[PDB]
Amino acid sequence: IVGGYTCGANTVPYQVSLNSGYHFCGGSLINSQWVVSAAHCYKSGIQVRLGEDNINVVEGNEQFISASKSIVHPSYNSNTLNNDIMLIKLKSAASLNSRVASISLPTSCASAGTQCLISGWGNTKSSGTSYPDVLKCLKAPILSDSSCKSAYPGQITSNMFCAGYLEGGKDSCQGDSGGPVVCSGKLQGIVSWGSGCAQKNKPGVYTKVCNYVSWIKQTIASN
Ligand SMILES: [Ca+2]
Repeated sequence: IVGGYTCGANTVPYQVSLNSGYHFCGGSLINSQWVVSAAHCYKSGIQVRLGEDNINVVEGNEQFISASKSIVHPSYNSNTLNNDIMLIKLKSAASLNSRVASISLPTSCASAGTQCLISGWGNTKSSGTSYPDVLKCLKAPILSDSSCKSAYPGQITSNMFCAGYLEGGKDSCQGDSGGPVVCSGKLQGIVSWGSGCAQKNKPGVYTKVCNYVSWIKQTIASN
């Protein structure tokens, strides 16, 4: 997260870290046994880390659970990142509390102008690299579809939306991928891609979770 603020330990209880020896992506706990992330985050040997603030320090509220199954969306295209969404089942159900909580899926697609919260452990710089240990948070509006397609000619699909600021300075970034975009208490997006980070006229592009609710629900019900 570039240009954000420190969230506070466990203030974002649905945020998760995907770990394969090291943090490489974020995710969202949507029930006690399932996590949503970005398909381009796929790899084998994932351990899901719930309850994290400093991902380099055991602080007391962590739950470390291995994945038993990863399900990339059937129509994921790694060239275009269309349908950048993946489901992860935990080997064991998490223990849900104040600090480890699921986030609800949407009944409705959120509209442009809605303010949302983005979070993750990604790069905090637009030029160069400095990765934080504690969770970073960004409030940002969904941008209209027209602005989004204007900034990214020929690249936005019905399954993506832009959020952020055309002026630059505030954005998600590398290492935030897979993480949550929450609007009015609902998971509306997944950190997916962008042209650099926090550049002007290059806002962040997010998977549009409101299109995948039925796939998520019938996938969870059969696995
Ligand atoms: Ca920790």
